[PDB]
Amino acid sequence: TIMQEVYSAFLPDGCDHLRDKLGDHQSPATPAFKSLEAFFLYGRLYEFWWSLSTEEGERMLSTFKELFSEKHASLQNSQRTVAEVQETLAEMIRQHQKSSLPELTKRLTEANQRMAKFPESIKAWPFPDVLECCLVLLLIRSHFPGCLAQEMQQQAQELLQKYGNT
Amino acid sequence: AEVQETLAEMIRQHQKSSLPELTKRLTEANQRMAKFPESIKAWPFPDVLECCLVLLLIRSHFPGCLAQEMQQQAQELLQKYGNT
Repeated sequence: TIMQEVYSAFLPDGCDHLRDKLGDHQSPATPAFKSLEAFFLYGRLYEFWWSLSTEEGERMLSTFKELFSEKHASLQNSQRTVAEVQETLAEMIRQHQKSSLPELTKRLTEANQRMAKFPESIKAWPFPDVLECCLVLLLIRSHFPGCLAQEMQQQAQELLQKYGNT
Repeated sequence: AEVQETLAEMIRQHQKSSLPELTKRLTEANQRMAKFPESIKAWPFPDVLECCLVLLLIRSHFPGCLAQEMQQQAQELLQKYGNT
């Protein structure tokens, strides 16, 4: 409600006004703007869920398709796995003080390689939680029987079942 | 030490009231200790497995370094002894 307030106050309309002038392949600072717009979309998505708990249907739901960013959820997945492995090793050191490794190292060597494969644009500029957004989209779709969200629901399902499975 | 604690707990449970492999473990551990010279036994040393764990933790913070063969040595030492 402060993330929402900033958008509602300093940019009441869409962010596309800031895209044509500079972000339309005019400056190398166009990726960061996307993140801002993405964050905006994220907030709007949550607002729609807050409305559910019809008028803004397929017309508005088609704007969130850019937010999924399959190439961007892998980064969050890798960071989460790396953080959980670091926590596991810290707990191992704590248990050694008070007193699975091969696959753990394979996971690390795949996650670090995947992170290195991404360019600096993805790593440097933030983004909202993609899997949480997919979960909220699925929750909203569950409240609309028979809509099926066309291929958007399929994309959300495959992104949610490919990365971050627990 | 863990086997001695296990036997002490067995005696306590007998007071208030796996052995073949335990004895095999003892007869291998005592033999391994006897095989070492007095230099290793008499003079202390920091916890090697904990040091390997800290090295792995530090390496996890550096992506792509791989520590060359040092990481491999730490991994094999950690997965060969003290596995739990």
